[PDB]
Amino acid sequence: MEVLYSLSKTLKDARDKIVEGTLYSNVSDLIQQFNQMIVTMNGNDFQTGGIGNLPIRNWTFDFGLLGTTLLNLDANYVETARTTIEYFIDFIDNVCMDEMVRESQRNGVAPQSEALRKLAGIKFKRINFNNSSEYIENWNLQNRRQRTGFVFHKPNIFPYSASFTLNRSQPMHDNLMGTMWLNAGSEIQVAGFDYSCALNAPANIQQFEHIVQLRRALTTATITLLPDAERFSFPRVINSADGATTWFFNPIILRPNNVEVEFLLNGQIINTYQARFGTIVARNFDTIRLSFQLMRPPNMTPAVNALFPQAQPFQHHATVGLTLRIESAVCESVLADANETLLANVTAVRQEYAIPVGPVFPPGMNWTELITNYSPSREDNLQRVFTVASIRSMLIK
Amino acid sequence: MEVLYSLSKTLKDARDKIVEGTLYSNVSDLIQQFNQMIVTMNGNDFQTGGIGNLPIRNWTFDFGLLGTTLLNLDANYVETARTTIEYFIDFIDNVCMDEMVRESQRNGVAPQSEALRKLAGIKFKRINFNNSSEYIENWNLQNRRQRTGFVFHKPNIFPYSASFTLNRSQPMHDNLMGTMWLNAGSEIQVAGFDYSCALNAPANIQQFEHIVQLRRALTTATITLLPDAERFSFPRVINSADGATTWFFNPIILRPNNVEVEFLLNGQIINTYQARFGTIVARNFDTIRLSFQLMRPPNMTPAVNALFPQAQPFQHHATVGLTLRIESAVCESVLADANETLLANVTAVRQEYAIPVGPVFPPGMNWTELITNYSPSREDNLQRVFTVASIRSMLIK
Amino acid sequence: MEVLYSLSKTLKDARDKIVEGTLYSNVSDLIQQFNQMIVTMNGNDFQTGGIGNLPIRNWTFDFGLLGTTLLNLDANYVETARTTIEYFIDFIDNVCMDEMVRESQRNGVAPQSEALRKLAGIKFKRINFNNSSEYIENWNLQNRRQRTGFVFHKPNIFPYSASFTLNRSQPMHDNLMGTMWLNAGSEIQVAGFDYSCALNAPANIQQFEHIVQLRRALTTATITLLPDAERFSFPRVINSADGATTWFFNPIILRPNNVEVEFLLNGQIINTYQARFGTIVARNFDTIRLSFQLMRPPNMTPAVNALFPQAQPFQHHATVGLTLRIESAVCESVLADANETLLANVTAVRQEYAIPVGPVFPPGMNWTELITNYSPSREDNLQRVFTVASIRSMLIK
Amino acid sequence: MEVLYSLSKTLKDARDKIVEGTLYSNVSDLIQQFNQMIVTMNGNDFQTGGIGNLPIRNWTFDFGLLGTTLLNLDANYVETARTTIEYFIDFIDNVCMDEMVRESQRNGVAPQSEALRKLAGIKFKRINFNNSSEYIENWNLQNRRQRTGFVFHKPNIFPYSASFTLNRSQPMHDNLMGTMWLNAGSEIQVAGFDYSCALNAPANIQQFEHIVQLRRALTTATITLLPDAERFSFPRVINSADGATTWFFNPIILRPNNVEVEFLLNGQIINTYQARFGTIVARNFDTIRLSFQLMRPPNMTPAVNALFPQAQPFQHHATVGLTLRIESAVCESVLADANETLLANVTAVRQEYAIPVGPVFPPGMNWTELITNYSPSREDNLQRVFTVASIRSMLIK
Repeated sequence: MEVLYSLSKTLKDARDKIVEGTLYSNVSDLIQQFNQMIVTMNGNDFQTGGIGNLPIRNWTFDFGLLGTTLLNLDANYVETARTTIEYFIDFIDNVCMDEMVRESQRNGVAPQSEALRKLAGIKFKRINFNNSSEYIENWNLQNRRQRTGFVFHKPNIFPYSASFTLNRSQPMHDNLMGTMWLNAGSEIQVAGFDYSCALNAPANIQQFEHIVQLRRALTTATITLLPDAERFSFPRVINSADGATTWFFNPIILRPNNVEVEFLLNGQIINTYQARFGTIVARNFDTIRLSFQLMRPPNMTPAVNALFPQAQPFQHHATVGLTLRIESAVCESVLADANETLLANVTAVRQEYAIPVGPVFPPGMNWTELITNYSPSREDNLQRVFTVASIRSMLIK
Repeated sequence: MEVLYSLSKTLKDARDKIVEGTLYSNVSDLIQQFNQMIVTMNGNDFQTGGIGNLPIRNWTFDFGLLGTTLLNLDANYVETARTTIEYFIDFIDNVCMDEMVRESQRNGVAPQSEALRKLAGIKFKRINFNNSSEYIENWNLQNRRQRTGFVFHKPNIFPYSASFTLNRSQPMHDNLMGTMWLNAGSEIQVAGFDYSCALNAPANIQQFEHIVQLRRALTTATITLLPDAERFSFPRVINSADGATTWFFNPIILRPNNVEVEFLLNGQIINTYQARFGTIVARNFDTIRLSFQLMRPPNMTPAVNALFPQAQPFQHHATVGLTLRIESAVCESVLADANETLLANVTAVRQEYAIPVGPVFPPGMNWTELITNYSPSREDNLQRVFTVASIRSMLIK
Repeated sequence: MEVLYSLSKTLKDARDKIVEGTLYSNVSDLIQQFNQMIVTMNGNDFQTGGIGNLPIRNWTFDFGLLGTTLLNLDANYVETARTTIEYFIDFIDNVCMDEMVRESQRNGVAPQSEALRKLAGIKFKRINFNNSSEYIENWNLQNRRQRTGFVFHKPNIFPYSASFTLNRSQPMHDNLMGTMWLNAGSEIQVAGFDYSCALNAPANIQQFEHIVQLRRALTTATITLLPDAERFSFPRVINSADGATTWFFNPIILRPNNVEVEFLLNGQIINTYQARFGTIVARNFDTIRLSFQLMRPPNMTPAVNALFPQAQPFQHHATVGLTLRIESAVCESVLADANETLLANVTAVRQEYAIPVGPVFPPGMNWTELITNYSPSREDNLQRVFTVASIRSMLIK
Repeated sequence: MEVLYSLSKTLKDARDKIVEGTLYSNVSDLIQQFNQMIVTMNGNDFQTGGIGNLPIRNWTFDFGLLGTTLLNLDANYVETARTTIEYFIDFIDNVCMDEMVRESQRNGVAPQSEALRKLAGIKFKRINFNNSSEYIENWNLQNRRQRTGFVFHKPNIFPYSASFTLNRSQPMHDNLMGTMWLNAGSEIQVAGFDYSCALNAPANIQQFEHIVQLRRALTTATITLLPDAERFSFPRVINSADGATTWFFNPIILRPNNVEVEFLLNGQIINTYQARFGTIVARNFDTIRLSFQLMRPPNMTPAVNALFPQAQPFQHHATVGLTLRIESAVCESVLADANETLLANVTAVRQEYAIPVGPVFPPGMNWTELITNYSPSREDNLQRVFTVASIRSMLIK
């Protein structure tokens, strides 16, 4: 796979640097690398594809070495180089597409795609050019056990889940208390609601707590934290716990008082933030514990007093919400992002050719289902296909 | 254009690599490139500016070469290189601004700005260093017809439009039905509202459809689809279609049921997702068809039963929402972004010097018009100007 | 594929110049070219077919060269020649069919068909003869991007569309204003109609508009504009707008007064012809904006007076008409035309061998839906297959 | 003119035959032609434009010659040739646009546009390559006065004219008899009509005759003649000849019995065809006499009898029609077609730059007024501008 990255990198650098009129000093080393690749690939045959609709293509390599007698590149040199490079780029695209569709429950990190296995053999090692990109760098760092890491803008760490838990309810659904939440991508919204606005509760303060259990621990995560969860602050009618009926929800947004956001690693408090909204930072964490409160306002003007009676009807339902966005972070494992398109490329490749559902990845590579159960073999296969997709996206956009 | 990018690249590399104390091994190739640039541009006169308020500046080049017998660079070397580099940097900045401010109805891709047009000659072909940047690489891959691509974060593809259609209405505006939608940049938010909560609809389901056609195909796009469109989930007062009288809106957010999202290319259905929210992928799509349904809930708690009567008033109006953010994508033609600053650079350079409204681009380069009408001439000019803006932004920030 | 065109050209020339009794000075150059072709192709085994019902074929070349020490050609020379040319024509025909059947969504300009993708290699650049034909020269220009153009006799730029709009209507469909149109191939036929003969219209003048939006802008188009669109100028019964009922239409034609035709190019009024008929010229345009008027006759013979009453019955329905035939045009991209058989050739090759549906083209190469949605990928695939079809038609008819 | 055509021809052949990898035997003669053109154009300062909105450009030539010993062309050779070819193509395009916009009452064939007049000298005679195209060959044959001929597909010889004559009439316009005709493009639709259905005519036969006089004699013209003119066979209301009143027209279509079409040159009856339809041939003619007859049905079923009464009112009016297309022809002078973009090119070139209205051509070059008055001087200027446009179409489309 290092060899595949090196082929992609030297093809990109050749299509970049080898231009009409550039000095030979600018591309002497690149020509050395290109000649190395050409000789090491010459007299060889590869077979790509044969899964799904992805067609069988046979590659045979026999090319001429780029010259060295030229003091300054001219149209002959450029044309010969590009006639070679088009062929090589199509080969690399096909190899990456072939590898992205294969899938192994056992030994995921090892290379599928017998063509790519032959590339991984012991006479193509001399094509290893440089492993500069983040994905290949982490690939090497993981193959020789070391501290990996990927910087993610807005990771999809959270499996999609919009739901609610009712700590107090009745079949009439007139007097409810609980927490609604939505975890999605990099966003958390929670809304603890009480229909009685903390009357029978002790001290007229109702406690609310929400736990979000990351499947992988993040690092140095810049996290925006704001009050007043938007999505749970307008009236709704929501199906019951089992769909039997539907209950009406009519929020009146109080302010969440003495909020406390804790970032936990294996149960140890790694960070805590007490009533400090706006940007904050989580050093290293795999669980988020948001503990907020609904305090009945002791002093109340006539309007809010009328909003909150003490009899049964409760025509307005008090609500306190929090919003929490992981703006950026650094994850040891590989995840989807908003900055990158690796998941898009992998799933598009799998959908182009109607690849049959393999063992480990869920159908259609549904990211929610993939991240809810993120077992080690699944993670290994995801890393392999993502790094291959990066190598492809180096050239095929 | 390629020569202009090469000049910018070598100047950036001269500003970076050529610093005091550096080994000559680290700067040998760049010094040879710099010497050739000096030699080829010596004894040549350029004249930039001369439109709007951009001052007419004459450039004449008479600069000495750089040494080779050193082992480690010192102050003398750096000082002479600095004096030359500042002059070339200013010259390149002014050439880029001159090329950005200009348009052309016919032959957009070909250069304007007689300085750059002179640069395009055979005499300067020896400057081409390496066309590494994404914009210049796509410039070459399109200048000779090949498959290009620009990767975008939150590509503001949709022109701004907030509007609504009413499939049932009457001047008292008491019993309406229809859709509202806001398309803005990268986000669609569509809300289908029925004032009767689908009382008399077949099977008590009201169907809503929203077709949005992009002006360019987006390849391998990652999208975030969620329910409960925020902006149409609170009470409003909205104009009539004719603007005569205003009508009240008072949403209760039902969920959308059997929601389908169809990503279509050239009419054919490329992808379709069936009640599956969260992160999704679209291989290709010239248009998006969001279809959903407002189903009257069969089992109604007394509260919601009170909300939805069979009488005429309908004091509360049922709604079902959808929101859809193109978190990232890849496009064959340039667009503005939330990550890049190319549009900002171009518009700022136009506004600084008060360039009169030209043939093709709208006044002020307002992206809404510029993407609403995206003729091939406008596309070609936008690509040229954006490539020049990237070339400038290499050196100037 | 310029090499493919060169093979086809040199085989056609060999068949059309190597004739018995002809001086060797007429075919010295072509014998040189043919020997170059033979030497280049010797030993190179090609493979063709393997899609749909197209048979798999293997092509092998070991051919001797033609004589050069002959003063004047004779029977034996021509017979050995034509033995070679028959085989070469067969190989070229198979390659062309294999390249027409195939199709590629991404990077559709590049060759499909492993035979042609091998011809694209470096060994075969010595076969390039010349690029004389319009299609091959436009192909070369676009590949090295320049302004190009195909000249078409009576293009079928318009997709078939016969329909109508009703500006005034009733459920009974007794008193209708509106427009009726048929766009088909090169002919627009638009007819406005008023059942009241502009009774209550302002000053007895009823305006009529018709926008038609060409998918690709045409250049230097010759147009024939006449009045009295014939197809909407006799009795009919037409389905309703939705399609429930039917309505009767009994046209008596008035003469269309102060007619105007505006040829626009992205909101750019390129040309305006007012009160002109017969041949006209639209130098460059993307939309045709037809306008005409129904003027009630100020004076009336009592026959006409009996036709047009003031009361409701309206037995006879006044109409105005316009026919607009695009005789010839120049289009930047390719289009089917009534002169050459490129589209017919491609569709014949597809149907003869039952090629399954591809990614980009519609089923059956249906021109109507191929031109309603004519995205760049579809356009370049169409250009590839059209150029290949021209290459084939040079030899096989 | 011969020189300018040779410039265009050799540039086209240089853009075609000089391609990468083509043998030198394929392009030797063309290379010598190119060298001759370069040598005899070097050091000449041409000037172009200065009328209307044409920019006043100045061209100066000092270009290098092309190699001679290389046995097979290569990329850099093509690159230098293309750098020269771009400039020369631009020069020719500008010169042809300059020449197409000039006129002269006296000596319209001699060159205007002083650049072309300079090219007409004795220095530039060595350029003359070969006069092969139709227009240049006719230009030579018609300068050194010989018989020439342009082949035209659908020649628009006829000026647009839609009108009628009334051999019987009244102040009502209630019992008429006469003819109507549309002569447009290459189409003659002539429809005789009689409101009495030839009731009282001698033997119930009404003889209709129509003489169409061409502005120039056509040769070997294929003509499609069909009965029942489709353009006048439906209801109408037609403003009177005076414009005072209107008159209703309600056709019922008889076929024309014993139709006879005579094609006349200089009075004599060159061709005559009686009761024949379909394709017919006029070897040489200048006028078309169409003579048909409306014969009352001797036997008549009750419905058609009810249509045709002996009384006055005549609710339905009998008509007999003819349609005559000139599918193809050969003409001595130049004309527009549906197969050539020469008129389109000239009119477009004048419109793009707003040439001042000249002495000889009509305003805007509308073909109807250009052909209706077609004096020899106007014909000569038309031939000159058309051949220049033909020269320009060899490079620019």
